[PDB]
Amino acid sequence: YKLSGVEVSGNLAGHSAEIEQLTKIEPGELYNGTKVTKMEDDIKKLLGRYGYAYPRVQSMPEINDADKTVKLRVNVDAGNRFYVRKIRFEGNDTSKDAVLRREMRQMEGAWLGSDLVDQGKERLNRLGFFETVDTDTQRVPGSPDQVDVVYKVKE
Repeated sequence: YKLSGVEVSGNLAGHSAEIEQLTKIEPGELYNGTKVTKMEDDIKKLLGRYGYAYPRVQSMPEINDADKTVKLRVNVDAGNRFYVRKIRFEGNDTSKDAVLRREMRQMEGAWLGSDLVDQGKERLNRLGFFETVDTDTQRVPGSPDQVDVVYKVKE
């Protein structure tokens, strides 16, 4: 099966132009399910950079029996945009909060940027103080548009 095209629809939160480029297909490209999954993940990652922490993406192939071609229908729902209430470090028993906090690129009170959160993780990992560093972007009970960013570390 060949790909005839990719049609994106839904709530793209103003990022249609970038998303269209992420779903660009080459002339004569064949349908491949794992390429579809990668594309969906690329879209979710992009939306995360802008504070859409829980986007939904669903793809649906439309098969053309006569031409043996597939048209890919991609539905995107960016969902809610979240800002950060607190950045929390859990597991730092020896390393003082201030040492971890100066490595942060995400600001408290600002829109979530999943890339900023990831940069903080990489910076903490680079220090060599921790065996493991994981991040959890958690919803805040009672506050619909807030997340906490929790860095879970093991010393």
